[PDB]
Amino acid sequence: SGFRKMAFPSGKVEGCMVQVTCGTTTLNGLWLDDVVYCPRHVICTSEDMLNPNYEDLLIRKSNHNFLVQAGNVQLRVIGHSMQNCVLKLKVDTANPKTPKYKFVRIQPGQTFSVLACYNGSPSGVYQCAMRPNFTIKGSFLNGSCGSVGFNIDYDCVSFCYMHHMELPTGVHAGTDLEGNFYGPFVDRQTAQAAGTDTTITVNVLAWLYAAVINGDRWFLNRFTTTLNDFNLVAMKYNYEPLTQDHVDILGPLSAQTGIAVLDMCASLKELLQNGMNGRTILGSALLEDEFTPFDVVRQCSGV
Amino acid sequence: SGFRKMAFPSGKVEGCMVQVTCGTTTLNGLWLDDVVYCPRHVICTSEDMLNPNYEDLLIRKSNHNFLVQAGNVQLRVIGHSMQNCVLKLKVDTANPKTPKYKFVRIQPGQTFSVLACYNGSPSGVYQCAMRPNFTIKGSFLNGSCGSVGFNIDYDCVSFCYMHHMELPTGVHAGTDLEGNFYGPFVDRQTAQAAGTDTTITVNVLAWLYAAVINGDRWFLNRFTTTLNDFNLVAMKYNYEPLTQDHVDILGPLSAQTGIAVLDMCASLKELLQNGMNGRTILGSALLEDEFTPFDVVRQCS
Ligand SMILES: Cc1ccccc1COc1cc(Cl)cc(-c2cc(-c3c[nH]c(=O)[nH]c3=O)cn(-c3cccnc3)c2=O)c1
Ligand SMILES: Cc1ccccc1COc1cc(Cl)cc(-c2cc(-c3c[nH]c(=O)[nH]c3=O)cn(-c3cccnc3)c2=O)c1
Repeated sequence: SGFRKMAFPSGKVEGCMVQVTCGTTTLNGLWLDDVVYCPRHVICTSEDMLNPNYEDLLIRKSNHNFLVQAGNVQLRVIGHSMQNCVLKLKVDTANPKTPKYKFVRIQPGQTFSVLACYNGSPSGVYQCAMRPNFTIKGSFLNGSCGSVGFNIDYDCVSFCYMHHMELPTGVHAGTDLEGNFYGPFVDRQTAQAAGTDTTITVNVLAWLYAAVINGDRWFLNRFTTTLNDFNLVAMKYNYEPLTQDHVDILGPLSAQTGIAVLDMCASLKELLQNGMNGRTILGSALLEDEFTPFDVVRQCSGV
Repeated sequence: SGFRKMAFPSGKVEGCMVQVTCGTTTLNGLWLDDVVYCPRHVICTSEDMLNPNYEDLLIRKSNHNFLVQAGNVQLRVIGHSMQNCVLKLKVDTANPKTPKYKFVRIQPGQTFSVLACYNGSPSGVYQCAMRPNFTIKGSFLNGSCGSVGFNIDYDCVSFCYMHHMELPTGVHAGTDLEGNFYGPFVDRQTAQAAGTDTTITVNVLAWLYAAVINGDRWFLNRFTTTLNDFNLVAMKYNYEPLTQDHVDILGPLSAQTGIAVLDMCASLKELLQNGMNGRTILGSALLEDEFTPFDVVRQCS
């Protein structure tokens, strides 16, 4: 029993974190085989930041402009190139701790684990969702750039996020590991705002199932609804639309539970229209939207 | 900026997790140097749970009755002893991944990370606190016994919790790594009510300081309070008493923010009285009590 915001075990990623310094800029790199990946803004000075020409900034640098430290040892940089917003530094020695891995780009509403790092050294791990507005509500300080987010499947690390910047509102923006930004953001110090965020409906449903699985079921009711009817309510409360795909995804949770997805939508509809106020769910006074259906299955099944 | 329930990176502990089986009973062990630590109730059958005599059950076992599996490898048990409610299995190979470590017994209100495991393999990691009633509010299923809680201030792992059992209320009980239970509990399937679960007041204060550090002050007010008057009020909400030790401990956060500890106590008294009125603090609609003063300074600056 119990339900907590749970991160993947981070051991396989901790072995890949290094420090990357170019001039006076220092941040984290991800060392896999003989390449270190990090944000391309490492090659910026404070003033470059305001309007960088990354082509020209990198044309001016050579391999010896980059210091890469794996804890105590120095990795000799023997090559460099940019892929989109990520710098790739070829080093002279392959990481003996490289895990089975692949680079994957996630959709908004998917969750992942963040290994927050400073000076190449892991300092904490926590669980995040890619918001519908493509930001993530992380916990990052200066020096955290290059920290990565990931999921684990069996024995394969799927890297999905690299940290690049904090927006003025205090939320965070980054890329996949091929350097493609999530969201309409640019790696430049210039005014930019995320769109208005929404609530990840399918994840709220998942968490309500987690509540039922844990014996918390005061919010169930005799009613059902239609996808079409529910989405009228959802749109009005800034909830993401619920799709037939979402219904299917929730299948195994409805099985594991005995509550049909459109039945649970009827409970969520009432929670939106009337609140809960008096009561809590799974120890929360808010409707939690950073657990996916699979998150719930894996935590409640012991995967 | 931002503020999350952050756990320590679990790699150093993952490399210590093994599976221990005795008869039909299987759980996790912690493999440090040439010893595997696990809950002694691994030697119980379903029929032994109501009134186990562990000394009698253990004397009937030989080393080869304990099957220890590290990944794909079977570790050979060459000896065994019982220390309080933990079993120590000596094995013939020391763990090459053993981190720098120590055992520490923690106090109520302290936080730690949990690496939840099944069959010696990690499921996930999350952050917990030792409740005032000496339970923890974990996320644990059958087979999770032997999972451990830890901190890693610097590069040394401090093991502070081993998971033993789930109470009928759905909260969890276990031991330090010397096998002494936290709280009055016993590794036996008998009734054992946990005390009232009160709120960790000093942690709630640290967390309000976290909110100020991160730029939010809406909940402060113009009042102060005596410590005595604060405690008289707060205990009516089942908040733990705040001691002068807690007040001293909050000194550093008080200094960074410019908010006297008893002025933040006044704000807390008013939050209990008023609730949030539709607002949130650090993304929560409830007052959060599983961040310590030490956690806040670690995460915020
Ligand atoms: C987006 C926006 C809009 C208006 C005004 C300002 C902005 C912000 O604009 C940028 C652009 C870029 Cl390209 C990078 C950054 C950035 C750099 C650094 C950094 C620099 N120098 C080091 O040596 N190490 C480092 O980590 C760190 N953080 C950071 C800080 C805290 C949490 N999370 C991340 C950055 O956000 C910021
Ligand atoms: C305390 C109390 C009071 C009144 C009624 C019941 C109770 C509970 O009484 C005990 C006593 C003991 Cl000594 C152990 C357990 C227990 C065993 C097992 C277990 C067994 N058999 C395996 O093969 N592997 C295993 O992990 C697993 N869980 C467990 C289950 C879920 C989460 N967390 C832990 C136990 O709580 C239970």
